[PDB]
Amino acid sequence: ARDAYIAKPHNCVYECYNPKGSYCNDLCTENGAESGYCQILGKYGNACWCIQLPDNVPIRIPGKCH
Repeated sequence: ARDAYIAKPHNCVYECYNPKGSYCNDLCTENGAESGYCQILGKYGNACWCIQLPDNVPIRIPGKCH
């Protein structure tokens, strides 16, 4: 596993509104992630960051979203 932005339906980033909370963290673990946090230094703005995410879960890629 590794750390990165969690992908969503479809191929979209998970924008976090509560950076000072466990918003992204909880959502991250929801996909089998160990942890997560709101990332501000994102090329696409605020993206949900996940720590120790399994290669089984999709990540934010340079593609078009739904």
